[PDB]
Amino acid sequence: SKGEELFTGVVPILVELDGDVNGHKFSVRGEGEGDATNGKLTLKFICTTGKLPVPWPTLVTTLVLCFSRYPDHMKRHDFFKSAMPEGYVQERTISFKDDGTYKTRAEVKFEGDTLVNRIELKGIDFKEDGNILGHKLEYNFNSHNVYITADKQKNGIKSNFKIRHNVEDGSVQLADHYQQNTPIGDGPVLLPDNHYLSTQSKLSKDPNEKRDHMVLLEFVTAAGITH
Repeated sequence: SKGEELFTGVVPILVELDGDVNGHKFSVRGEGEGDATNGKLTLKFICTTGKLPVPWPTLVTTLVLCFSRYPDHMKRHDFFKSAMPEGYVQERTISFKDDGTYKTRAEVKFEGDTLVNRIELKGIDFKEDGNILGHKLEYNFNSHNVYITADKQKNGIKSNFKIRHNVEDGSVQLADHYQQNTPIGDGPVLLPDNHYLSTQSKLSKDPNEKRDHMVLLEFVTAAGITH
């Protein structure tokens, strides 16, 4: 694909989220860089409206899978890069078991030389005592495989998966993701055979930063295709 050539090296990233959870309005802004050659992603996020009303880990999936390393033999199954530079829409429903639901719509696309992920998030039916509004989740993010399938009808891809968030008390908060991606342009895109992305993520803090923030290191690498 032509989009793919855009990802030949380190690409600078902008992320912008406008959120509303149970009425609590907040905004997140993130900056950094991605490298699809090595499947590597480094981002620093700041809650620009003050304290974040939800826990940072819950926003990880929402806050650029075009930066997944697709191995050479899988290059033809890389929807995400193929939709660039005009980009793609990534919509999700995230149901937190026994708790509220995020609904998200994002556009991931190049603006100038910068890959931008611009997100609207609405959160509803959250329990004030729950693990989310109650900030009961550990500051981390498990390794995880997410399965990608083609959606020929929508000319894109879809994915269902469960994210397991560790709770303080040693239990697990499940977050059921239903995901759909569709091209923003009307050019041709790569529709993949079934495969999955292998994710590892490291959450940390900038010791110099006073604002409520997350430093995120991510590796994502496609797999599951025979040869």
